[PDB]
Amino acid sequence: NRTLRSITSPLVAHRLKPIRQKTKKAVVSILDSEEVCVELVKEYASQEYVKEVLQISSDGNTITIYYPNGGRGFPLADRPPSPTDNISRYSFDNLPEKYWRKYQYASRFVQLVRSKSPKITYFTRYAKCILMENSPGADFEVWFYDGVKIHKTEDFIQVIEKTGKSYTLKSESEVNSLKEEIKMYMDHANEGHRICLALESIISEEERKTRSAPFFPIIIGRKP
Amino acid sequence: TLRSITSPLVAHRLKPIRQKTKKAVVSILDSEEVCVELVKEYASQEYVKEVLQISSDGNTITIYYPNGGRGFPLADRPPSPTDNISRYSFDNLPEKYWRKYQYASRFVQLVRSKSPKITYFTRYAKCILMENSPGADFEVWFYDGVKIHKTEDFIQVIEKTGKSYTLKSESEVNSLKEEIKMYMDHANEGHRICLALESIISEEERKTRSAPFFPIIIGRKP
Repeated sequence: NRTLRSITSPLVAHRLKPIRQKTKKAVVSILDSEEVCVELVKEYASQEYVKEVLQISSDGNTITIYYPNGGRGFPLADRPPSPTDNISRYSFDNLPEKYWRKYQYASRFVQLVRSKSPKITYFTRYAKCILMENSPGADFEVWFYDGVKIHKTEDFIQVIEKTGKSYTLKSESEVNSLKEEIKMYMDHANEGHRICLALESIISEEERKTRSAPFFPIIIGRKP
Repeated sequence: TLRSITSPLVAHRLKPIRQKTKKAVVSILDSEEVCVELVKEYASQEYVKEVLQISSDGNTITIYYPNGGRGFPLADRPPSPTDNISRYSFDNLPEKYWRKYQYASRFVQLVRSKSPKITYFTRYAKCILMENSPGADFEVWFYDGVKIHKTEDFIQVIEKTGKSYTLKSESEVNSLKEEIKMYMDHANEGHRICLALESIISEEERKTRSAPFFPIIIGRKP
């Protein structure tokens, strides 16, 4: 009784800008509509062809599957070809098992994009703070005006000094063992993170009550 | 006693700027202080006889006469404070300087009225709430070419053609073409949203003494 949820949640492409990533086996697109397409590609004599398409909704719950050109395929393009009347469609929890891995190409890619997609940008006296869209436990980058950079993940905290010297902090035991000057930077970043999380929370609540256009992303303040 | 005429100006979050008037030369510094340079014309050149320097909250005023009242000449930055320094609270300020404080006070209001505090992108328009609270101005730049401008007195409308008109009453707005009321309704919808947000962010800013939460840009142009 292994399920698709076991492996992944439904992807979430809201507020993400269009982007197209080409690998050897698959091409993955976030469209202008915020739908996510996986084009599966075969090479026939120095030319890429699209033989299968998965068209996933922006909330990841609906998967439409089709085979361009009645299974013969079309040459690869900038955009994925459109469905005809010949389609199969599934809900997330009804998607057959053979499509699971191909859904993951999309999930994994959407998580990557989110993790580099600014949700809240917050200019301080010393830093530019960015909370990314890949919640929960979203990434947080802090670009100090003097050149220092701190990047928080749910796995580690990377620090890059002005030199370009860099190291990872995998622990909380590690955090405190630093050189005081670096602990100041780290403190400012934690301050910035708290503020961005509070504002995310309150603005999100207002968004939910308000029938209107998105309140994200936001840019708060300006650079000195 | 000066409280009788105007309020202390407020230059928080405003960007630096320098304007020559007929009266003086008014400047918002990088420090967010505000300098009034009063300039006479001896020879045919410009000389600064007096300088008023007001803090960003408008409550502290520093006055100094460069060169004893002889006057250092006009530059692009204002002259450093000399020996002859006076400093006052807003409420302690001698009447001699009131009209000169109003020069600064009105300039800052003008600048505030044109300074975005909240920018918010909707499906149809770019809405901006301005910094001149209370009752800040609110401009709506619809993507199709219409513009609406909500002062606390009046509401200016500008059609795609450029046809402009002003509305000062509930009776005037009601007798508007149907398409224009649609625009007006979007504008008012956006106003409320910006006002609600302003309140919640402002609330949270008080609870978190930190770098300013304004200006803010919300969403993107589609």
